[PDB]
Amino acid sequence: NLAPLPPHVPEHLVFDFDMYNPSNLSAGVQEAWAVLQESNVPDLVWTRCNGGHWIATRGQLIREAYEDYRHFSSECPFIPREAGEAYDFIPTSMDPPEQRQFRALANQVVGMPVVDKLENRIQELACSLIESLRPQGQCNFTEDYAEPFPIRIFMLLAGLPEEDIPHLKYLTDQMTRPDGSMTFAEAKEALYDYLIPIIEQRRQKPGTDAISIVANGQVNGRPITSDEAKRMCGLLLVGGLDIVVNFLSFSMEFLAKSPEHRQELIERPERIPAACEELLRRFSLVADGRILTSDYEFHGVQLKKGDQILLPQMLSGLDERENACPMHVDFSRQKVSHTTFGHGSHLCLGQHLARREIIVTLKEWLTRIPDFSIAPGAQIQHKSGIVSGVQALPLVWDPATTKAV
Ligand code: HEM
Ligand SMILES: CC1(C)[C@@H]2CC[C@@]1(C)C(=O)C2
Repeated sequence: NLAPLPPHVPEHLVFDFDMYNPSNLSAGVQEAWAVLQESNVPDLVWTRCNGGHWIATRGQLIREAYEDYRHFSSECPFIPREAGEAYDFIPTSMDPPEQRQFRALANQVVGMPVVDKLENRIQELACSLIESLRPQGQCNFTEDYAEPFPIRIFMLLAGLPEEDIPHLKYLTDQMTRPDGSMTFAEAKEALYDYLIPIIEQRRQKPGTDAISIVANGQVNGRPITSDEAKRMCGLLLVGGLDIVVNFLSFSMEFLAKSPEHRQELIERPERIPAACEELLRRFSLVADGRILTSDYEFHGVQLKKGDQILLPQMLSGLDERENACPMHVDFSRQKVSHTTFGHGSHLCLGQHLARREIIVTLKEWLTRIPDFSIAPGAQIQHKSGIVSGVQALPLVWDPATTKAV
């Protein structure tokens, strides 16, 4: 389904890439997206898919546009437009300066200090989950660990019942990887319907959970409104329940496939933090965009007000000009360049939490289960969207080779 080419788009800049169902998805989602970095593809293209929009394919352009909120606004960050228009999450839907006050509050609930106090619990959860799988000699990593681990830590942070996980997991998936089961606006509304009563209570009888902190916070020297709290909590939920889960699967899929890379970390664990950075670069999984606030000539290309441009955070680190042999995983890369956590004023506020969750997983897993592989005959399926993911990851190992720690 391709939309009619607009009057201002030169035919030679057209490249019909569908971010929700790329071509060589069989080669892996990152590989599927990297086709935009081929020699026969211009730096900036227009795709007639998903309503029609631009795509910046180079790290230089992606970074540039993310710094220029004057022309590239985040008020409409999702494609298709219907989604971007319904998008009202705080603080992402706001451009500076207004966005700044909310970023501070959000940092109070997911910032480093909060993660720090949670360290022992994150560790215990990783160790507990892994140890219970170890004897089995097999597991579907996505649902046996990738999902329960990060999701349980966040439900803990936000003080929400584990009984609500299934519902929230479903809603957040609808927002990042539309199943067609419901529109973004519809999934967002359901999410807000769930959140409103909770924010009301937390405001009356406030606990110590992140929702209670956001709900009774102060911004710009005045109290945050119920509406603002709701819009901020919704983003925190989507960010905390959907991203790390999928990133862990991409990483484990690779490690299950590369024994040499597993050994490297098993022998030199001090190299894990560095390994984390390289994996975050190689298996970057986010891609959203901005909307043109006015007609603008970007690198010789005429952009029109209202035009939407996809600025894939995932593509920057895969760009050959940013990192040599971008597709090769090298834990000793001295210069790991990437925009996996964003760029500009909207830099990810949950970086510390994500890194710790990834680092703790790698360390505790390779400690008890150093040797494992993908169940033979398994075909790992990837999914593309605002946040790309892995359907399932059937793993196997010989229990005689594991160590109870
Ligand atoms: C590996 C996991 C993660 C990745 C790759 C990631 C990536 C991103 C990216 C690329 C953005 C920028 C979006 C834009 O500029 O339009 C972002 C924003 C944000 N992320 Fe993360 N994120 C991750 C995990 C999390 C987690 C764990 C949370 C915590 C709940 C979170 C909370 C946020 C928030 C609140 C923002 C908004 C910041 C702002 O608009 O000023 N993220 N993230
Ligand atoms: C693009 C994102 C990854 C970022 C955090 C969650 C997300 C889906 C948003 O709506 C902002």
